[PDB]
Amino acid sequence: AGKTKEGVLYVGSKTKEGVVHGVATVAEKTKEQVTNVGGAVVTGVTAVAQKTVEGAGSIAAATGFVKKDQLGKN
Amino acid sequence: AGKTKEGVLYVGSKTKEGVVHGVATVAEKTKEQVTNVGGAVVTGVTAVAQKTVEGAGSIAAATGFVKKDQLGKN
Amino acid sequence: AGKTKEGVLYVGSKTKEGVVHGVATVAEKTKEQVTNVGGAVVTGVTAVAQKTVEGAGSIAAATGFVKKDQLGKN
Amino acid sequence: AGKTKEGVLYVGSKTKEGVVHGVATVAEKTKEQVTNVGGAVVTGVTAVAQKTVEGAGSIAAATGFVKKDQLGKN
Amino acid sequence: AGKTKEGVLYVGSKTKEGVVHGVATVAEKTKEQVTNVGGAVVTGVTAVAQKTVEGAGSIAAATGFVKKDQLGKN
Amino acid sequence: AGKTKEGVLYVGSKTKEGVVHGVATVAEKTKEQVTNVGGAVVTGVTAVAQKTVEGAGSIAAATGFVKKDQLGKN
Amino acid sequence: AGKTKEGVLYVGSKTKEGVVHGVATVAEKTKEQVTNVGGAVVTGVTAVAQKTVEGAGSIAAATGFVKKDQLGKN
Amino acid sequence: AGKTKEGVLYVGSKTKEGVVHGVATVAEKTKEQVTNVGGAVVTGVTAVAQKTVEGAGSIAAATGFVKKDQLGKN
Amino acid sequence: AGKTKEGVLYVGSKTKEGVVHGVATVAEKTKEQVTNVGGAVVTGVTAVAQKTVEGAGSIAAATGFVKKDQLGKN
Amino acid sequence: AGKTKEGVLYVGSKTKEGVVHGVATVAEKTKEQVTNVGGAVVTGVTAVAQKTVEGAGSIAAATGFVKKDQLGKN
Repeated sequence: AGKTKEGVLYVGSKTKEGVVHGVATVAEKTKEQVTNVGGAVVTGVTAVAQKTVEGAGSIAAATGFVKKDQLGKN
Repeated sequence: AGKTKEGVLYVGSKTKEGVVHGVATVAEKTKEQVTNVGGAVVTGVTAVAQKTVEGAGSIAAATGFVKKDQLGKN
Repeated sequence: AGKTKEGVLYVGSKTKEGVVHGVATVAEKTKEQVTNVGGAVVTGVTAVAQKTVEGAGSIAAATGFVKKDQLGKN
Repeated sequence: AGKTKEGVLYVGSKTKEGVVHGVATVAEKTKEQVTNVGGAVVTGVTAVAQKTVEGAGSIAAATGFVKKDQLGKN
Repeated sequence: AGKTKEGVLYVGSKTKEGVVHGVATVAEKTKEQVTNVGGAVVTGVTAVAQKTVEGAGSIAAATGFVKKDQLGKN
Repeated sequence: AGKTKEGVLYVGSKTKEGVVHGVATVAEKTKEQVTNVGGAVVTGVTAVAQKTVEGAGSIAAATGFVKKDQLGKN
Repeated sequence: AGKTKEGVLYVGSKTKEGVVHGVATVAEKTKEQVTNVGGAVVTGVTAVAQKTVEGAGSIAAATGFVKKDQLGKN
Repeated sequence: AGKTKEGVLYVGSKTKEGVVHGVATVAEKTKEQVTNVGGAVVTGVTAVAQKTVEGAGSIAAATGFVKKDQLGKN
Repeated sequence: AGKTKEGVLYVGSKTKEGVVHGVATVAEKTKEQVTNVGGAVVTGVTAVAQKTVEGAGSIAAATGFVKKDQLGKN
Repeated sequence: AGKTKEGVLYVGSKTKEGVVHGVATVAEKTKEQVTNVGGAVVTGVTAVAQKTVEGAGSIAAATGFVKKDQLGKN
């Protein structure tokens, strides 16, 4: 009854809607309702995962992130 | 009754809609309702996973991310 | 009753619609409803997975990502 | 009662529609409803998977991704 | 009661429509409803899978992806 | 009045005996004289030479050298 | 009046004997004279030479050297 | 009147014997004379040479040297 | 009247014997004379040479040297 | 009238014998004379040389040296 993780890199999100506008819900009229319920949003993220190494060992890594989305004249 | 992970790299998301506008739900009228329920959204993400190595070992990696989506005049 | 993963790289998402506008749901009228329910969306993502290696070992990798989608004058 | 994966690289998504506009659902009238339910969408993604190697070993890989979809004047 | 994979590379998606506009569903009138239910969409994705190798071993690979779909004046 | 080399791999040796036991040399008597004068002796040597390459490019090579000459009981 | 080298890998040695036991040399008697005059002796040596490369590029190489000459009972 | 080298890897030695037991040299009698005059002796030496590279680039190399010459019972 | 070197790796030695037991040299009798005059002796030496690189770049290398010559019972 | 070096790694030694037991040298009798005159002797030496790099850059290297020559019972 347990979990073991080593050098594991993962991204995610757990969420349960359950009822949500249910179970004896008249509702009738609803306007533009925008809610953020769970979800995994990651951008420009770097990570490094390594196991066990014996003897001489060296790790080298380089990353770069400049700008992403650009909106023109509207 | 457990899970073991080593040098594993994965991206995902778990979500349950369940009822959602159900179970005795009249609804009647609903406007543009936009909600984010679960989902995996990753962009410009780098990662490194390695196992066990014996003796001399070296790791080298390089990544670059500049701009992505561009919107013209609307 | 368990799972074992080593140097595994996968991307996905688990989601259950369940009822969703069901189970005693009149509905009647519904406007443009856009909701994000589960899904795997990954762009510009790099990863490296290796097993166990004995003796001298070296890993080299390079990736580049510049721009992607471009929208012209509308 | 378990699963074992080593150096496995796969992309996918699991989703269940279930009822969805069913089970005592009048519906009547429905507008342009667009929802994202499960699905695997990956673009510009690179990955490397290797097994166990004995003795001297070297891995070299290079990938490049510039632009993709372009929209002209509308 | 388990599955074993080694150096396996596959892309796919599992989804169940189930009822979907069924099971006591009047429907009556439905507008242009576009929903993404399951599916495998991968473009510009590269991967490498190798088994176990004894003695000296080297792996070299190179891929390139520039532009894809282009829309002219409409 | 010059030389140009690019990605050239060669092994050799330049030596001039000139006089050597000459030019007014009585000599008379000479014992087992063993001298090493110039010569190219290379064993277990590896090298890689490449020219100019445009676009994505990858190089992979592996060599091994274990034992060579063995002398039995004398 | 010059030399240009790029990514060139060569092994050699320059030596001039000139006179050596010459030019008014009686000598008379000479015992086992062993002298090392110039010469190229390289064993278990590895090297890598590459030119100019444009765009993504990766280099991978692996070499091993264990034992060489073995003398038995004399 | 000059020399230019770039990413060049070479091993050698320059030596001039000149007279050496010459030019009015009686000598008469000479015992086992052993002298080391110039020469290139390199064993278990590794080196890496690369030119100019544009864009993402990665270099990976691994070498090993254990034992070489072995003398048995004499 | 000059020399230019960039990322150049070489091993050697310059020596001039000149006269050496010459030029009005009776000598008469000489015992086992052993002198070290110039010469290049390098063992278990590693080096790395790289040129100019633009953009992301990574270098990885690993070397090992254990024991070499072994003398048995004499 | 000058020399320019950048990221250059070399090992050597300059020595001139000149006269040495010459120029009006009777000598007559000489015992086992052992003198060290110039020469390059390097063992277990590592070095790293790199040029100019623009943007993100990482360098990783690892070396090991244990024991070398072993003398048995004499």
